[PDB]
Amino acid sequence: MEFVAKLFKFFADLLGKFLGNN
Amino acid sequence: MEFVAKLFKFFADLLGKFLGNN
Amino acid sequence: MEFVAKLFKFFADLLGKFLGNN
Amino acid sequence: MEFVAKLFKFFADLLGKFLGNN
Amino acid sequence: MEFVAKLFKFFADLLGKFLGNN
Amino acid sequence: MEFVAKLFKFFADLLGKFLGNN
Amino acid sequence: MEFVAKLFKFFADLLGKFLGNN
Amino acid sequence: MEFVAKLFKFFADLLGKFLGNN
Amino acid sequence: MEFVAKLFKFFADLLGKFLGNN
Amino acid sequence: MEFVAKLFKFFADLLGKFLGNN
Amino acid sequence: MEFVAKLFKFFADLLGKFLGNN
Amino acid sequence: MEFVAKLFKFFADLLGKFLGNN
Amino acid sequence: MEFVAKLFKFFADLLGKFLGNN
Amino acid sequence: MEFVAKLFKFFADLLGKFLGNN
Amino acid sequence: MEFVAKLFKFFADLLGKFLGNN
Amino acid sequence: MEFVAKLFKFFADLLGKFLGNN
Amino acid sequence: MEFVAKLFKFFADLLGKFLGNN
Amino acid sequence: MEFVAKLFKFFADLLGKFLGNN
Repeated sequence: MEFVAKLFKFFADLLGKFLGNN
Repeated sequence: MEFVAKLFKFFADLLGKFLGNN
Repeated sequence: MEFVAKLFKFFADLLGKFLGNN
Repeated sequence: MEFVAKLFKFFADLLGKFLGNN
Repeated sequence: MEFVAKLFKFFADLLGKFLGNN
Repeated sequence: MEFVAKLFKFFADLLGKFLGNN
Repeated sequence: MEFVAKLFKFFADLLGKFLGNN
Repeated sequence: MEFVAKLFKFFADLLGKFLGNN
Repeated sequence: MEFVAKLFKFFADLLGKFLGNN
Repeated sequence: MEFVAKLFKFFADLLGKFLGNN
Repeated sequence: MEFVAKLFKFFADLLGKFLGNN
Repeated sequence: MEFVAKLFKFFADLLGKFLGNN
Repeated sequence: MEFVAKLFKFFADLLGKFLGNN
Repeated sequence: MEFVAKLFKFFADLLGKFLGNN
Repeated sequence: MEFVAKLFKFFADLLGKFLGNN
Repeated sequence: MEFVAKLFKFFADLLGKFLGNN
Repeated sequence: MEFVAKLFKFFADLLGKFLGNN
Repeated sequence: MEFVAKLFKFFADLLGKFLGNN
């Protein structure tokens, strides 16, 4: 995975830890 | 997928996490 | 500004960052 | 699909997410 | 401006960004 | 399909999404 | 301006963008 | 079909969408 | 102006855009 | 069909859409 | 002007656009 | 049919649409 | 002017456009 | 600033750190 | 500053220590 | 694992020790 | 300073002792 | 294990002796 995608995914995952995905 | 499409899709997906698709 | 206009403007601005306006 | 068609379709789809197609 | 006019204008403007007006 | 026809059809279709065809 | 006139004018203007008026 | 005929038919069809043919 | 006159004038004007008046 | 006949027929048909033939 | 006269005049004028009056 | 006859017939037919033949 | 006279005059004028009066 | 706008701005800013704005 | 913003800023700052801001 | 990923993971793990993952 | 911030700062400072800040 | 990892682990373990891991 390209670095900008990895970086974007880190932050979206980090937010998902707080707000959930389900 | 071309970068502008990937970028557009990221933001539409991100909004969909808040407002839903169904 | 109404939300659909704001959303449309975000994406047109985002494309403009890549392709320019001048 | 040609770029202008793809761009037009993105925005018509984006509006359809708010206002529906049925 | 009425919504259908605003929508029509958005798309005509968007095309004008690619093909010009002058 | 020729571009002017495609463009005309896009806008007539877009109006039809609001006002219907039946 | 009545809606059918406005609609007719939109399409005649749109064609004029391609073929000109002068 | 010749262009002037196609153009004439577009506008007569467009009016028919509002006023009907039956 | 009565509607049939307006409609007739639209089409005669539209033809005049292609074939001229002078 | 010759152009003047086609043009005449268009307008007579257009009037017939409003006033009928039967 | 009475409608039949107006209709007759429209068609005579329309022919005059093609064949002239002088 | 000669043009003057065709022209005469058009106008006599056009009047007949209003006043009838029977 | 009486209608039959007006009708007669229309056709005599129409012929005069083709064959002249001088 | 509304949360979705703040979130969108974070990611557009983050991309701008890599690709620039000038 | 809200916790999610503080957390996001920590990680963006941490990356900036490696990749720079100028 | 690349160093920036390892560093990011350390801090996300450290926070998870306080706030949990379930 | 809140404990999680103090803990985060300790580790970022500790790394800075090895890799520097300038 | 690399020295910075060993050092980080020492301090995280030391804190875990006070605050626990379960």
